[PDB]
Amino acid sequence: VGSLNCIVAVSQNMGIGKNGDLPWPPLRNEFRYFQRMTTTSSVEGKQNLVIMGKKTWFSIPEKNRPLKGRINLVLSRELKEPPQGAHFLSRSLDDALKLTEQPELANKVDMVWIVGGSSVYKEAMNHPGHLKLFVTRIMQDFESDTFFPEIDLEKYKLLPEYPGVLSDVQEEKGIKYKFEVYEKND
Ligand SMILES: NC(=O)C1=CN([C@@H]2O[C@H](COP(=O)(O)OP(=O)(O)OC[C@H]3O[C@@H](n4cnc5c(N)ncnc54)[C@H](OP(=O)(O)O)[C@@H]3O)[C@@H](O)[C@H]2O)C=CC1
Ligand SMILES: CCc1nc(N)nc(N)c1C#C[C@H](C)c1cc(OC)cc(-c2ccncc2)c1
Ligand SMILES: [Ca+2]
Repeated sequence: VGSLNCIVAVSQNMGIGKNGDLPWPPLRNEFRYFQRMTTTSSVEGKQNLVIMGKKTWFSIPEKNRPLKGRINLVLSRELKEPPQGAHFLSRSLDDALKLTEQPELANKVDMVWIVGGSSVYKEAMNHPGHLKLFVTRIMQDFESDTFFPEIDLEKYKLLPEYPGVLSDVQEEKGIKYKFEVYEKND
């Protein structure tokens, strides 16, 4: 794996979660974006890998687990085998990326997507090499108990536009948001 992607939706006060759910009402098109970005593989015959923390896994409604059309990997130091329905388990991001090299996953994975939560994003954003952060800026405050680590502009650059990503402010259910893409190469 020579490139990692992170994807997150974040409120103005840097919130990403509240009581094991999202802080804001469901945003259908924001969800469809998440689905499109994480599911779309550029290699026929391969799937993308999604990597997520334990609480994130349990935040997904059981009926939608594992995330369809993607290989689901859960991070946990405490678990001894993957949660029911997950495909893989690793104790660290490093271990997760190494597992993609092993015989089972050899030539089955295209892109790697980190999909939360806070400590997974923190480790991923500091992983060496090319990294893209797809950040949906929800343009108002929501009461939260889980937050997105601040983006180090010494390492990351905000890309002014990006192919496949809408640039204008979006609105669903009275809530304005915009899609941002950040990138570091080293
Ligand atoms: N707005 C958004 O884009 C998204 C929102 N969310 C929301 O965020 C909340 C969940 O996120 P959060 O509370 O941060 O929890 P996490 O999903 O990160 O789960 C935390 C647990 O995951 C394991 N873990 C986390 N980081 C690592 C790591 N770097 N290496 C190994 N194991 C790790 C640990 O499990 P253990 O203790 O077993 O070792 C830890 O206790 C929910 O409310 C969810 O709905 C989640 C994703 C996206
Ligand atoms: C769009 C949400 C979202 N948007 C963006 N821009 N990045 C993300 N990382 C996520 C996210 C997320 C986590 C994995 C999540 C939390 C959740 O909390 C309820 C429900 C789902 C989910 C329910 C139903 N079907 C598929 C996924 C996913
Ligand atoms: Ca990439």
